[PDB]
Amino acid sequence: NLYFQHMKHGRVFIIKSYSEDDIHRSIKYNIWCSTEHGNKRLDAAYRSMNGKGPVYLLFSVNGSGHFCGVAEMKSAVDYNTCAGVWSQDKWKGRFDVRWIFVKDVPNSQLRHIRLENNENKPVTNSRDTQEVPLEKAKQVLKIIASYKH
Ligand SMILES: CNc1ncnc2c1ncn2C1CC1
Ligand SMILES: [Cl-]
Ligand SMILES: [Cl-]
Repeated sequence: NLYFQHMKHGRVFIIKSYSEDDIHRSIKYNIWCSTEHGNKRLDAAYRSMNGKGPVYLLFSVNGSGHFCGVAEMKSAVDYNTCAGVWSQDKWKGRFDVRWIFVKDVPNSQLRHIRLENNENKPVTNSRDTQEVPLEKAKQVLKIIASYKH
């Protein structure tokens, strides 16, 4: 499997959700919204990528012990949208996503991948919109895709 070799235009972020309901809504309607500073990071990455490669999102519910799937950013952030569509009313705005994997991957499968841009911490100890260096992101995606147990 060498699909990901020679991929240079791609950026990958961790998405954390306190709410399982928000995960289910995102899957159903292919939309997401982050914090203000999270939206700004994702919007900048999406817009500067300019359709040259994907912005992937690695989703995990806080405290759950596993990742729950992978989606791709499919639009810029619209900051002025209906309020209160998520579990909490904190989030302002909306962007499109396309879910790629919906599958539980235990943190045990991924905790040995460490992020040089986050103090060598395990990728499983990231906060919302932590960016993942491309070479580590490829390793995470291969583990998520190949997981079956
Ligand atoms: C609809 N978006 C969201 N829903 C629930 N929690 C969120 C979130 N975006 C960031 N967080 C927290 C850091 C976990
Ligand atoms: Cl809306
Ligand atoms: Cl977080």
